[PDB]
Amino acid sequence: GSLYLWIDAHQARVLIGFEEDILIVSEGKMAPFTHDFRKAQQRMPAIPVNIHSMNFTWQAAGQAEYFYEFLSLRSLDKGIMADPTVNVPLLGTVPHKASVVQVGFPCLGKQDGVAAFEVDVIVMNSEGNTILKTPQNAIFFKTCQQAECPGGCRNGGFCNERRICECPDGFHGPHCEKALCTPRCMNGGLCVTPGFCICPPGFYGVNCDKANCSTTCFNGGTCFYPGKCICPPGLEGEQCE
Amino acid sequence: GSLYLWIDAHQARVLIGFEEDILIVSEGKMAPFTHDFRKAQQRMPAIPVNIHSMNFTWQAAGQAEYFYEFLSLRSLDKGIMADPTVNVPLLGTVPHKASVVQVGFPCLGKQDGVAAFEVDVIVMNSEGNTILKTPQNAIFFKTCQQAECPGGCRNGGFCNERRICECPDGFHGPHCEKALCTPRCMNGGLCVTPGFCICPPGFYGVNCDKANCSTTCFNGGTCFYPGKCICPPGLEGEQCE
Amino acid sequence: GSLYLWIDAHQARVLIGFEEDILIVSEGKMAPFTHDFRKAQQRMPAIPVNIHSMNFTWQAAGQAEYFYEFLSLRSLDKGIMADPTVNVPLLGTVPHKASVVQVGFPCLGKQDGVAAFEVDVIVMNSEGNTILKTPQNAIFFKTCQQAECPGGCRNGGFCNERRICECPDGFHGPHCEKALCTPRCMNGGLCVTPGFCICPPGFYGVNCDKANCSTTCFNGGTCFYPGKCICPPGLEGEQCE
Ligand SMILES: O=S(=O)(O)OC[C@H]1O[C@@](COS(=O)(=O)O)(O[C@H]2O[C@H](COS(=O)(=O)O)[C@@H](OS(=O)(=O)O)[C@H](OS(=O)(=O)O)[C@H]2OS(=O)(=O)O)[C@@H](OS(=O)(=O)O)[C@@H]1OS(=O)(=O)O
Ligand SMILES: O=S(=O)(O)OC[C@H]1O[C@@](COS(=O)(=O)O)(O[C@H]2O[C@H](COS(=O)(=O)O)[C@@H](OS(=O)(=O)O)[C@H](OS(=O)(=O)O)[C@H]2OS(=O)(=O)O)[C@@H](OS(=O)(=O)O)[C@@H]1OS(=O)(=O)O
Ligand SMILES: O=S(=O)(O)OC[C@H]1O[C@@](COS(=O)(=O)O)(O[C@H]2O[C@H](COS(=O)(=O)O)[C@@H](OS(=O)(=O)O)[C@H](OS(=O)(=O)O)[C@H]2OS(=O)(=O)O)[C@@H](OS(=O)(=O)O)[C@@H]1OS(=O)(=O)O
Ligand SMILES: CCCCCCCCCCCCCCCC(=O)OC[C@H](COP(=O)([O-])OCC[N+](C)(C)C)OC(=O)CCCCCCCCCCCCCCC
Ligand SMILES: CCCCCCCCCCCCCCCC(=O)OC[C@H](COP(=O)([O-])OCC[N+](C)(C)C)OC(=O)CCCCCCCCCCCCCCC
Ligand SMILES: CCCCCCCCCCCCCCCC(=O)OC[C@H](COP(=O)([O-])OCC[N+](C)(C)C)OC(=O)CCCCCCCCCCCCCCC
Ligand SMILES: *[C@@H]1O[C@H](CO)[C@@H](O)[C@H](O)[C@H]1NC(C)=O
Ligand SMILES: *[C@@H]1O[C@H](CO)[C@@H](O)[C@H](O)[C@H]1NC(C)=O
Ligand SMILES: *[C@@H]1O[C@H](CO)[C@@H](O)[C@H](O)[C@H]1NC(C)=O
Ligand SMILES: *[C@@H]1O[C@H](CO)[C@@H](O)[C@H](O)[C@H]1NC(C)=O
Ligand SMILES: *[C@@H]1O[C@H](CO)[C@@H](O)[C@H](O)[C@H]1NC(C)=O
Ligand SMILES: *[C@@H]1O[C@H](CO)[C@@H](O)[C@H](O)[C@H]1NC(C)=O
Ligand SMILES: *[C@@H]1O[C@@H](C)[C@@H](O)[C@@H](O)[C@@H]1O
Ligand SMILES: *[C@@H]1O[C@@H](C)[C@@H](O)[C@@H](O)[C@@H]1O
Ligand SMILES: *[C@@H]1O[C@@H](C)[C@@H](O)[C@@H](O)[C@@H]1O
Repeated sequence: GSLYLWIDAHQARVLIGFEEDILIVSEGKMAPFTHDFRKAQQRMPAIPVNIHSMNFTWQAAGQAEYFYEFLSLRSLDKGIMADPTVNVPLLGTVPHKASVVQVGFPCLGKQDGVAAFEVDVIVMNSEGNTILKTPQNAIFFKTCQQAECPGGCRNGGFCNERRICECPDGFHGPHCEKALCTPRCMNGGLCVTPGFCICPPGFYGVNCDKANCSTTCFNGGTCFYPGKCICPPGLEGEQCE
Repeated sequence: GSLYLWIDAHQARVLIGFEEDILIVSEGKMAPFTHDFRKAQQRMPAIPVNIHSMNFTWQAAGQAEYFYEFLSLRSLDKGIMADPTVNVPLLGTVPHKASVVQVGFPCLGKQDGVAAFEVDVIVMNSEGNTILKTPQNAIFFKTCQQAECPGGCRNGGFCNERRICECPDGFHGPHCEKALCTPRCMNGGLCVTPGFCICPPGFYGVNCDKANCSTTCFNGGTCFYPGKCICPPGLEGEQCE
Repeated sequence: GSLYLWIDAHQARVLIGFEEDILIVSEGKMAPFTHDFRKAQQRMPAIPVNIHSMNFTWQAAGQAEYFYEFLSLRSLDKGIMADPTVNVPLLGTVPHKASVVQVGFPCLGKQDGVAAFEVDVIVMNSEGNTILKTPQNAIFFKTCQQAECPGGCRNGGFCNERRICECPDGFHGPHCEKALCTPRCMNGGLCVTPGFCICPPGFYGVNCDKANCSTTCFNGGTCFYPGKCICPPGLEGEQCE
């Protein structure tokens, strides 16, 4: 094994208070506290009102390729909290360089109270086998407080106690209406001052949605990178044969 | 070679002032200033009163496994400074992910003056051979100033100039008596708000001391991880045969 | 591929404003915005007066060795801006550990206006073949404002709006005349309080210029590390035969 998934010391100081790396996956295996995942589910409280998003660092150190897939990112209480977001594309290859994953919990602000959610993700080997996964029906909670802003915050903005909208990347102003780029960049894209979006590897366009493949995937295969492709059971190889 | 041991730029700014990575081990070999280790021992002053602990970053980049062992962490002047500590278990495998090692120098506060210490550590290959090591009888110094606190600081706490105890992880209050978890977490464990300890890989329990092994080590062999085990000279393999 | 060249999130916040990793090279291939390098050259403005230097992070994750060579670092407008600098030696091996490259743009302060420059660099494989390179005649710009200091700043120091010289590493005072070490450390060396320079791997001396080689390179070969050596076309191997 070579997979490492953890929380950085800087993020750790906001959530727990202790400035240290919180290891989740080490050498391709889950941390000792994750074995009894359910006993760990109790020892985890609802995400506080102050914590809006969470930074999860990951990397495949070895020469071995590892693929990830976010199966379900559903909010069970849609009236309070909107479906949780990721600054990474749902399906893709895990980087060999230490990279941060921004897991955003969007509270609507219209209703007060604690809202539940699902975060289902699978990690697979080059052969296409699930090694590390989210144990069946994982439910995590997030506390959302009611906050009213004059006019209302647009494009995933949350109203602060000082009645000022907290605008997200590529947006600014009082209601977050003044945008730099015309379409907002997706899959982890970035808008420069002139405009447009700096597209992540595997995507191109204006919003970074169009994806090219050097090798087309056969027999109901999903392409994510022109290097490697996921194959259904019974079919093996590059083009799934 | 693939071993890299260095000091991070953020730590470097506190000790030297210059914000840059201080490389010690590069590509499995010691840095040019370490060759004449003794000439480097002069150019190193006593650890200042303000610097309480030091952060040492390390990682095995290649597919090759590397094992470390802290042989001796003794304080030669026990009346001034207590034996230096490490937030890592004495024996173990060096991570493939960039990880920080907190080397704490505990000044008792009862006596004023400079105290000497020993930091002996060995780095070994998969075969079990010492490649990188601390050259024979390494003596480093730490300046400790006398500071008196009303009542006295407990559980490795040092009294500040403002007469307030500097409580360590898992402890708080005026004398550091108010603890979250009942036993303090060891080997790099972390206590959550409810309690208990988030155990590091290779340990389990309440204080993270109990260690399990999938393969038992024969002929006087010490187990640290169920994957690999250290074997004495003459015996080679997984179970030491 | 295994090469990764990017800009760190902390540096990104100063230049663009968005705190996120700006990927340039991913898995040995250039980022989607770099393909039409010229269209990317327009979307890049002149380096602002406030930004004096830029931090570029890089690393070769795989067991594969990668060599870099800074071919040209020329300032086309020598009257305004002096030739751009790098805290890394021109020719060398790319680290397997995440390391920062300080690209300094030295404005002379004598003249006001925007100055152009060239940054040519090549990345090669173990066989000695250029894989990733700077596309032909790359011209980037830097805005330099006129600032006068009483006496004048020495050893690459730039005068601030408060008329105080911004002294570089190993220098301090009003005109940056008071130096710690007598010769200034080169190739990424560091001067301690007593003096001298902590030499980077592959260099030794007082200024870190003298380089040793365990294997001498034949038929017009340039040595950088005693492990690997660059060979001209027609000759292949360790000693270039
Ligand atoms: O002096 S000011 O109070 O007016 O602030 C001037 C600086 O505002 C910037 C960036 O401020 S920063 O975000 O805190 O660094 O421009 C940004 O803010 C202005 C509005 O100023 S205000 O104080 O926030 O209202 C925005 O103009 S507008 O959208 O309100 O009309 C800028 O949007 S735009 O770039 O002009 O499209 C906004 O830029 S950004 O969206 O935040 O990127 C700086 O201008 S900047 O450096 O071009 O970004 C100003 O610094 S400056 O030295 O005066 O230019
Ligand atoms: O408003 S206060 O001055 O009273 O400070 C309130 C916040 O104190 C916290 C954390 O403060 S922090 O460490 O600086 O962020 O609780 C922590 O401090 C209190 C005592 O407050 S005091 O000002 O430091 O004396 C401790 O209570 S006690 O130990 O003194 O009785 C907390 O211990 S305990 O969690 O209550 O067991 C101590 O928590 S911790 O040991 O530092 O983890 C915040 O409470 S917290 O967020 O639950 O940690 C308070 O913020 S809050 O919004 O008012 O709750
Ligand atoms: O109390 S003071 O205002 O005098 O500042 C005292 C501290 O100055 C240091 C470091 O200051 S720091 O850089 O901000 O941390 O020494 C450094 O500054 C002094 C001059 O003080 S002044 O206020 O900047 O003028 C320099 O002396 S001199 O060069 O002007 O004669 C030091 O150079 S030298 O080390 O004495 O050669 C300069 O050190 S450095 O070049 O910046 O490394 C601290 O001394 S230090 O800790 O040895 O570096 C002083 O803190 S202390 O607790 O008073 O010693
Ligand atoms: C990368 C995408 C997948 C992963 C994406 C799916 C998961 C997405 C949701 C994860 C976030 C929800 C977990 C809990 C977050 C949290 O806030 O932790 C609870 C406490 C918080 O601390 P507190 O009780 O609020 O107190 C703070 C103030 N004091 C008193 C401490 C000073 O903090 C703690 O004590 C423990 C925090 C450390 C544990 C966090 C990790 C838990 C999530 C495990 C997910 C891994 C499983 C999936 C991967 C196989
Ligand atoms: C990871 C466990 C092992 C390793 C654990 C064993 C070692 C544990 C003790 C290490 C710490 C003791 C070394 C020195 C620490 C120190 O404070 O450095 C002295 C100077 C400090 O600077 P100063 O003289 O106080 O001045 C500061 C203010 N100015 C004026 C600069 C602005 O700073 C410097 O100029 C040089 C600092 C950089 C050198 C630090 C590394 C030295 C330790 C080498 C250990 C490696 C060998 C063992 C591994 C093979
Ligand atoms: C490592 C040595 C080689 C590499 C060394 C050779 C290159 C050396 C020069 C590189 C630096 C020059 C590039 C541009 C630097 C820069 O300032 O970016 C322009 C804008 C700046 O933003 P701004 O327009 O000033 O606005 C800031 C305030 N706002 C309004 C945003 C809130 O920022 C941006 O919008 C885009 C910034 C991100 C792009 C930077 C990378 C461009 C350089 C590519 C070089 C790679 C090619 C060579 C390697 C194959
Ligand atoms: C650096 O050391 C400080 C204590 O001096 C510690 O709080 C901090 O978390 C350490 N940095 C890292 C990355 O662990
Ligand atoms: C596909 O896109 C990648 C960048 O993501 C590019 O390097 C490659 O050349 C493209 N292939 C084709 C056929 O366009
Ligand atoms: C980033 O650049 C600044 C100078 O602008 C430098 O002081 C800092 O140390 C650099 N960051 C790193 C990690 O080197
Ligand atoms: C030993 O502990 C590890 C976690 O450190 C666990 O994954 C493994 O299954 C355990 N083996 C046995 C036999 O309990
Ligand atoms: C950590 O999360 C914050 C938002 O809460 C984000 O701004 C920051 O850039 C993240 N850190 C990294 C390295 O991405
Ligand atoms: C060459 O220098 C390296 C350090 O850069 C050193 O380890 C090696 O032993 C030296 N070889 C000779 C012959 O001096
Ligand atoms: C991607 O995964 C493959 C297996 C098929 O289910 C496709 O329909 C899907 O888009
Ligand atoms: C671990 O190392 C082995 C070689 C033996 O010395 C054991 O007794 C020790 O605990
Ligand atoms: C290093 O590169 C080799 C190929 C020759 O051009 C030498 O002269 C140079 O210094």
